Amino acid sequence: ATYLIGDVHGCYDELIALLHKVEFTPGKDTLWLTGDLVARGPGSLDVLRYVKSLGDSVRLVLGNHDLHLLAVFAGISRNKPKDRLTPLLEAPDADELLNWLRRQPLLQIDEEKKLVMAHAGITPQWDLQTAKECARDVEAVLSSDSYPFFLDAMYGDMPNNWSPELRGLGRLRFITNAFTRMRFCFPNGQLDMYSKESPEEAPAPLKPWFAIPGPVAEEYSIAFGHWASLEGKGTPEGIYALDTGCCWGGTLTCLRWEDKQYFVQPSNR
Ligand SMILES: [Mn+2]
Ligand SMILES: [Mn+2]
Repeated sequence: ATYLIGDVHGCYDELIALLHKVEFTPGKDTLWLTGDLVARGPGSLDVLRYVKSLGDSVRLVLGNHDLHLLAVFAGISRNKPKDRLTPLLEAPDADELLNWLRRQPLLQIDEEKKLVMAHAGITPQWDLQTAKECARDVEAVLSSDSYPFFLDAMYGDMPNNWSPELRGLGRLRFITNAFTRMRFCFPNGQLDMYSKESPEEAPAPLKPWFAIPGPVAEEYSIAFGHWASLEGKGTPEGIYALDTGCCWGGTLTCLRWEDKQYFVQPSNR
């Protein structure tokens, strides 16, 4: 069976309880994770140890808190007490876990399932070929020896409009924001980097990225996490918002692909 779970955010106990509920069995089953494996919850260290141990039985995409963790590790960004990352950063296997983390994809595609996964979704300004090229470009910088330079360059809210003519720092920053921070779009598909509210509470003319017809979403199902205030609700057919805010006292959600059956684990917070 194929299981898809939203943002774990260090909620190790809930993750294991949910996987036990569905009898997740490596070798028989595959797990997809929407990223943001770490921060806020208490068990980022155990989460990374477990997910890394799953090997080919897990298909992960990186989220914005995963990238921030890598930025802290690399000395680029300051550790925020509320993220609760110190046990992981101080762990003796921190290097092994974080060097594995930075080699993971931004984008997962399964053609037989016609299924796409990224942390925040697929901007309607991208077709599938472009999304693939952009993921490959940022994965290449993240997996390279020079990744701290990229991580430093990633921060920024501009440019917020895609063009194949984008070059250099602006190009990387857009790609990063689109894959890992996107929620709302302007009518022309340009990213808004400020509103984190639910679609009903957002100011006009902002609409959810998935409310704008895009070429990927017209052909593929898209699973994503990230947007907790969406509460997994309000999406079109073929769009699966899996982040139901476990670290926030919400729930951890697991979707079984074959029958589209949902399983839920209540937060322990
Ligand atoms: Mn996120
Ligand atoms: Mn998140």
